Amino acid sequence: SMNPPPPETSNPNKPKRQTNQLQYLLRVVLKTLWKHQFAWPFQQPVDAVKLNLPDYYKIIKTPMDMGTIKKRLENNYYWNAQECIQDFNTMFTNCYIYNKPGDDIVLMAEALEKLFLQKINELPTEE
Ligand SMILES: COc1ccc(S(=O)(=O)N2CCCCC2)cc1NC(=O)c1[nH]c(C)c2c1CCCCC2=O
Repeated sequence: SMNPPPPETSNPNKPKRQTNQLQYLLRVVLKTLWKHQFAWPFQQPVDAVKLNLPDYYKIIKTPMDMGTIKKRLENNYYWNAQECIQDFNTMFTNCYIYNKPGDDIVLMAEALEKLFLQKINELPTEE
């Protein structure tokens, strides 16, 4: 019935780098989704205690949210752009696992995912 700890946003043992693709993911992809009309349900981990959703973390074992992704990018947690893209896709996948067609949260996820795909399809080349 408790929330899990949020996903780690730094691993002090991992090497760190900046790349044009990671810059794109933070400054173009995440930033565009973050200011979207439908961003607010996805800006932080699902708080299953405050929202009284005790089955959420019984169903969702790989939680992910844009707040975690944003912190991961700002902390240089990701070495490969693919790692971050996987996290965005996990976030959307979780929403479709837990919810149903026609749900408000699903219509919001679909709109955000459409925008995510438009931006990720312009990911710059590997410098
Ligand atoms: C009724 O839902 C809410 C009511 C109020 C607020 S809040 O922004 O006022 N605030 C959030 C931070 C803590 C204080 C309250 C947010 C929500 N929900 C969500 O954020 C959310 N986000 C997701 C991904 C999902 C959900 C819930 C629907 C099913 C599971 C799911 O998939």
